[PDB]
Amino acid sequence: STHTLDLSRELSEALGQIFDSQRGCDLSISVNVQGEDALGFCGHTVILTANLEAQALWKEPGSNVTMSVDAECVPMVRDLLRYFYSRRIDITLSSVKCFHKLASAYGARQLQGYCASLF
Amino acid sequence: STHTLDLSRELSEALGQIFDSQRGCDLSISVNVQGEDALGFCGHTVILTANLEAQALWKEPGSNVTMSVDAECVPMVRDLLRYFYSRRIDITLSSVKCFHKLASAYGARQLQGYCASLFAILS
Ligand SMILES: [Zn+2]
Ligand SMILES: [Zn+2]
Ligand SMILES: [Zn+2]
Repeated sequence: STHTLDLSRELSEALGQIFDSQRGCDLSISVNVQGEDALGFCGHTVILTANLEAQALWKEPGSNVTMSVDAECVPMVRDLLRYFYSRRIDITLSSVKCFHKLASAYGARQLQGYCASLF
Repeated sequence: STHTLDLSRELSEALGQIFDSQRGCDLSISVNVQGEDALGFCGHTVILTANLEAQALWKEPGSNVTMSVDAECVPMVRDLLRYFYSRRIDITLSSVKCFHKLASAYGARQLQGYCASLFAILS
């Protein structure tokens, strides 16, 4: 009797693209690299607070957060933050070390255990 | 050699629960029945503007929108709005006509096509 229309497969890229746009943000994320603010991004608290992986970024709208990362892991930060939206992430043997360090530091427990397996 | 961690199966209910909570809204939706404001909901423009199905609700934060619906279709409005978040919707023979009317009037084109096809299957 019940029929379901299911277009939820579109959600991962719809949310990923919200991050990519950097429009309508309500959270500022500064990326500290050995004492200096090397990178910046903005976030959407409505999306981030719905995700247990992004608990380090659970703040009220209008807030500012500071992340600290090592120079070698800078090219992986954008991918980590997009993963908090899309809930999808591509990991290689050359990036596993950095994603394990980032996930441990920010308590993204699903990603942390996934990288640990690949070590 | 690439390995993909994919937890996107959680997205539908994570977004559905944002609508259910009615917290952190930036859009007011009034449902008008026969000239009177019968019921109300609040929305999240960050989620709605990312969805082509939710076109009729593409507004700037702080806006107020009014939806006119027939009295018989009032029990279906919550499910239509939740569908704009979750991208999942349950349709029965007793609800198909109301979802087809709502989808047509508000331009939810994927749902409109689905109701039209489902009706041919059920009857
Ligand atoms: Zn069937
Ligand atoms: Zn693998
Ligand atoms: Zn039809």
